[PDB]
Order: sequence, then structure tokens, then C-alpha cells
Amino acid sequence: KSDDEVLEAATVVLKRCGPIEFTLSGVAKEVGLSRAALIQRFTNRDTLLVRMMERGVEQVRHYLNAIPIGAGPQGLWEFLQVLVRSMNTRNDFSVNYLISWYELQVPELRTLAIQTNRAVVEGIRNRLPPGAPAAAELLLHSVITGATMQWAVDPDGELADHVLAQIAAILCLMFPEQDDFQ
Amino acid sequence: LKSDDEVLEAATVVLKRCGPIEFTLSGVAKEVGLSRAALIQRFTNRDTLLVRMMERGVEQVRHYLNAIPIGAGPQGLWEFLQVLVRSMNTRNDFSVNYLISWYELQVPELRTLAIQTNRAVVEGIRNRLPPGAPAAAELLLHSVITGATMQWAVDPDGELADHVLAQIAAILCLMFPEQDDFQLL
Ligand SMILES: CC[C@H]1OC(=O)[C@H](C)[C@@H](O[C@H]2C[C@@](C)(OC)[C@@H](O)[C@H](C)O2)[C@H](C)[C@@H](O[C@@H]2O[C@H](C)C[C@H](N(C)C)[C@H]2O)[C@](C)(OC)C[C@@H](C)C(=O)[C@H](C)[C@@H](O)[C@]1(C)O
Ligand SMILES: CC[C@H]1OC(=O)[C@H](C)[C@@H](O[C@H]2C[C@@](C)(OC)[C@@H](O)[C@H](C)O2)[C@H](C)[C@@H](O[C@@H]2O[C@H](C)C[C@H](N(C)C)[C@H]2O)[C@](C)(OC)C[C@@H](C)C(=O)[C@H](C)[C@@H](O)[C@]1(C)O
Repeated sequence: KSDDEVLEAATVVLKRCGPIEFTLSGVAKEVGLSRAALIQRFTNRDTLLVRMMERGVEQVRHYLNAIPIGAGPQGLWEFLQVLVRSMNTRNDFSVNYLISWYELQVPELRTLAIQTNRAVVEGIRNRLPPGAPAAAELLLHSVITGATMQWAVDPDGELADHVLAQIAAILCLMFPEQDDFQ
Repeated sequence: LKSDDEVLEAATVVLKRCGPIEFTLSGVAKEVGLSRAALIQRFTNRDTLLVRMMERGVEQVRHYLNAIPIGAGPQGLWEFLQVLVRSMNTRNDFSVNYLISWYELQVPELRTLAIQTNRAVVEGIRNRLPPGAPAAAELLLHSVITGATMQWAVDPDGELADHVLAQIAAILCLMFPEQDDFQLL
């Protein structure tokens, strides 16, 4: 078992037990090792969460760089569709808001939450066609963020359908010289 | 000595201070100045007190939104949104809002009230849309406020309201091109 593989296993545990009940003992039974082994490789649960979020930042950047780039506003629309539809709601999605809140209470994790968000914002900024409004990347990131929490509180249909309806609405406003976003 | 509404107010202080997980009747008792037994006599237990708190919250949101001065056209919308955004006090227990929200989604009786609460904000925004505003504009505007606020909460720079209203002005400018400029005031 490699350090990377146990970090992925820990991600499973975090999304299942939440950050409060996240423990080395739980990560061990998941990946199939001992607590003493994890304390040797990661010291404590706080450092394991740090290493997990560090890998998360790299994984965000890797995933955003992988999505093909189409032409113009339509390519931006295509990019946002893939990004949003990637959010898995097969299981309880609300645990991720506890993870977020918890991370912001721990300074080193808060820094990594910042880097995670800046990576997504930068990924969107680099896909902006010419002529897009200033700081358009921030407004688009806010729509995804806000519309997702909207649905998380008051779910109606699929998460992606709720979010992308609003993304299409604001893209139509940003790029009125286009036909339409469907 | 201390009315039910006074109890709900003190309980809200405890909730914002301690969060929904460490929230206890003993804490509310200490804050409001009644015995825990008196609170049990009147609210049964901590969970039921939380429900009553969120029921009151739904009415308070609607009354607050209704009371914001009523203006005309896109400018009236812009003015209403400025007041709504500036009402969030980031120096009075703000991060706890996100733990409260998560918690509410775990308790069905509370989640129903969180849904009513968000729907009251969306409808209050809809009630200030001028004729000719895009369909579903209220949901988009609510998402920008909600999303820009969490954006700032994670990665703050400057004041929350300036961060959020910069994006509201930008989207309003796109919603109403005929309009002149959406400036702060
Ligand atoms: C709280 C609310 C926020 O939710 C979260 O933090 C989730 C729980 C993430 O998973 C967390 C947990 C995690 C294990 O992903 C499941 C971790 O990898 C990721 C960094 O953050 C997501 C699902 C990430 O997507 C995932 O990013 C991965 C790099 C690859 C995944 N997929 C294989 C292509 C992809 O779906 C994503 C980048 O958010 C940042 C999605 C992107 C649209 C956003 O930035 C969103 C606006 C989010 O900030 C959010 C909805 O506001
Ligand atoms: C998760 C993040 C979200 O936070 C919450 O939902 C909290 C958990 C709320 O407290 C919940 C729980 C509650 C007990 O308050 C703490 C309850 O009273 C309230 C109705 O909703 C808020 C703080 C409410 O404000 C409160 O509204 C009250 C009418 C008066 C309060 N104060 C005296 C000026 C004021 O702070 C408010 C109406 O949101 C809906 C703020 C309004 C600007 C929004 O809609 C925001 C976009 C929010 O949705 C949010 C930032 O996205």
C-alpha cells in the first residue's frame, strides 16, 4: 500500500464519517492497515487531513487541465457542463458542507480550502473567451457554488440540472451575441 | 419575567455562540435567566426549542424582507439587494452559519424549515424584480449572493458586502443593459 492509496482510502472515510468522527482507526480498517502504521506514516489525523487536502488541490488542477477546450462561449459552456455534472450525488452530498466548515476552522486546512477554490476559479478564468466581463470567473464560480448549496438545502431533480439551468441563464447574459445555451 | 419570544432570542444568541451541536437548554437557561426545568416545561427539550427557533426565523425573514424600502425598476432591485447583502454582519458569529445550515439538513423537521427559509429569501427577491426581468432571475441572484458569500467566507479579502455586491452589480448590468450604471449607494 502506497501513501497515495491510503490518502484515497482516507477520502472515502472522510465522506462517510465526516470530519468530526474522522480518525486514524477508521482509515486503517478501510485501507486494511494498523493505527501504529498510520501514526508512523502520517503522525496524527490532523496531518493526514492536511496531506489529503494537498493531494486534493493537485487533483483539482489535474482534472481541470484534462477537460477539452472548445471554441468560444460554447466551449466555456461545454467546460462548465462537465465540471458541474462531475459532482456525484449518489450518496449524501450534505456531508461536504460539514467538511468545508470544519476545514475553515483549522488554519492549515483553511489555506488548502483557499487553494482548492482558487484552482477552480483559475481553471474557469483560463477558459474564458475574449470579451468576457472582468472577473467573470468569480461570478461563474459563485453561481456554481450558490446554486449547488441551493439544491443541497432544497433538492428538486438532479443537482446538475438545477445548477446548469442557471449557468445557461448567466452565459446567455454574458454573451448575448450568441444563439443560446442548451 | 421572560416571555417565550425573549427565550427564543436568547436561545439564538446561544446557537450563534456555541453552534447547534453544543447548544443545550442549560446554556439557554443561563443566557435568558430561567431554570432549565422552566424551559423544559415550556419547550419540552433542546430539539423542540430549535424547531420553534427556526419557525420564528421563517416569519422574521419574511417580515424583514417585506420591510426593506420598496423602489421602482432595476434601481429598486439594486437598492433592495444592497440592503439584503449588507445585513450580514461578518463580525457577529458568521462562520457558524454554515454549521447551523449543515445541522439543519440532518434533522427532517429542521430541514423543512431551512427550505422554507431559503424559499422566503428567493421569493422576497422575486417580489422586487422589475417587469421585464429574465425568468428565474430570482434564483440566479440568490445563487450569486449565496455563492459569492461562501466564496468570501473561504477566501476573504476586504469586506463581504463589497465582494458580493461587486458581482451583483456585474450581473445586474448584464440583466438590464438599457440601465445606466449600478453604483454603490
Ligand atoms: C462544499 C461545497 C463544494 O463541494 C465540494 O467541495 C465537493 C465535495 C468537491 O469534492 C471534494 C472532495 C473530493 C474527494 O472530490 C470528490 C476532492 O477531490 C475535491 C478536491 O473536493 C467536488 C466534487 C469537486 O469536484 C471533484 O473534484 C475532484 C478533483 C475530481 C472529481 N471527479 C473525479 C472529476 C470532481 O467531481 C469540485 C472541484 O469542488 C472542489 C467541484 C467544483 C464544481 C467546485 O469547485 C464546487 C463549486 C464546490 O466547491 C462546492 C460544490 O461548492
Ligand atoms: C449557510 C449560509 C447562509 O446562512 C444562513 O442561511 C444562516 C444559517 C441564516 O440564519 C438562519 C438561522 C437563524 C436561527 O438565524 C441565525 C434564523 O433566524 C434565520 C432565519 O436563518 C442567516 C443568518 C439569515 O440571516 C438572519 O436572518 C434573520 C431574519 C435575522 C438575523 N439577524 C437578527 C440579523 C440574520 O442573521 C439569512 C436570512 O439567511 C437565511 C441571511 C440572508 C442574507 C441569506 O439568505 C444568506 C444568503 C444566507 O442564506 C447564507 C449566508 O447563504
